[PDB]
Amino acid sequence: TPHADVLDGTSEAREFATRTGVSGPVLELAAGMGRLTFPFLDLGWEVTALELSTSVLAAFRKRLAEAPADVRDRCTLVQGDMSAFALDKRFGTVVISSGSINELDEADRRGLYASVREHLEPGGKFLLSLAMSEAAESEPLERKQELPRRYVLHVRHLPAEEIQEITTHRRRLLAPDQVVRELVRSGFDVIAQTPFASGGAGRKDMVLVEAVMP
Amino acid sequence: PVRTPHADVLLASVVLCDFYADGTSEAREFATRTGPVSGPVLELAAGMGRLTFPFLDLGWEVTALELSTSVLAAFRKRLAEAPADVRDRCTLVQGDMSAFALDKRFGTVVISSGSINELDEADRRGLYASVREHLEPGGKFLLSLAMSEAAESEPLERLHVRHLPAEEIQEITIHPADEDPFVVCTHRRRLLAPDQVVRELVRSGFDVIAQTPFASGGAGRKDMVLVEAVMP
Repeated sequence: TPHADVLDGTSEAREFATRTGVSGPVLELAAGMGRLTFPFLDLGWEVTALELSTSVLAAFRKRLAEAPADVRDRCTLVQGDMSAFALDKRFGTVVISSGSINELDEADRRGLYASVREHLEPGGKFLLSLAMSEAAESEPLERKQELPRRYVLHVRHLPAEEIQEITTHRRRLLAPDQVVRELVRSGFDVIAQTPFASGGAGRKDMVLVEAVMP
Repeated sequence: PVRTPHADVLLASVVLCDFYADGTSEAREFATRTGPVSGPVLELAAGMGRLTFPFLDLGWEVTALELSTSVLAAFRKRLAEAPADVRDRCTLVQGDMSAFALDKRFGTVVISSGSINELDEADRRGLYASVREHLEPGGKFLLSLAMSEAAESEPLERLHVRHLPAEEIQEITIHPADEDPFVVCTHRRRLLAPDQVVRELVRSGFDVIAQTPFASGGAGRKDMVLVEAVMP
């Protein structure tokens, strides 16, 4: 990097619950060590938590052992891949967090959408949270050109993907509008996009997306 | 087709359609950055020769690779109306820029902004690997890449945090200035930040040895970058 050469999930979980209103289990994709799962469990939800890593699942399992029996009993841990999974069970609600979807490239996101399709019951809901950068939230500047019959050309540049760079690590930052376009492209109907503040106060910096299958 | 905010307002106050040779300054930049040229040049996704004919005008032997049979036919028609010396130096080949294989290697391989931007991430990977396999030792891969205002600007730094441009969508709405029939043409296409393609080239094993911004209209704002890449 140019500089180096010179040198809590509660609020997010509540937002999912707002756009849920839940009979039966919820499938949470790439649940990690339960940063959102534990909040979900405190809402009385029955959660099937899918996580790829053996090491992360150990941490999740340990934290569940420290939880009360009533909480632990409502969580089912399953080892598996968010971009390619098969549980043979369908679900009323399927959930994925911003950090998780942003770990997937273009092809793997298609894998994700298709996998979700196979795990949604009729009329089921696919819910996503998506980090929204300053560039993603702003209205694109439209630029005019008069050119010869005379025509007017209007040009806009819509955000699609950025890189979040820290000082060394880069991470993918997708525009919520980009993921929405992909969801439509994969067959889903996106019925709601709700901006919210990830920490529960201040500027809105995330979008909660509701997608359903026609 | 694409139903842009401005198009919607236009059609309300007034037909919607999707929108779908003068890259002289662009071809010039390719020539400037190449240096030499000692040997044949491979031009990927040459279309109808928007750059190929300028290249042939510089004396180059060019192998022009193009996917579409109809575009190739129209290229052949243009090549048949060119003088024998020009025609004899151009070799047309049907192929896919994201996965091609020829019985030839080249000292220079070139691709235009419009063409690489038609490829998704996985297909760009296929492009980068294919190009490697077709470069002679010391050969160079030259790319032009359109550069948006957001791509050109220094990212706003807010531990240090930056948000780097990677990909945008270029949206155009074209209509007559008069305001029957009133046709409003729209289109959406991929626009990669030049620095994103550079990062991908490096990841694929290339050394990016120069990036030179330039104006595609030979004048005005520099709206394009000429990237030079070689194998280590």
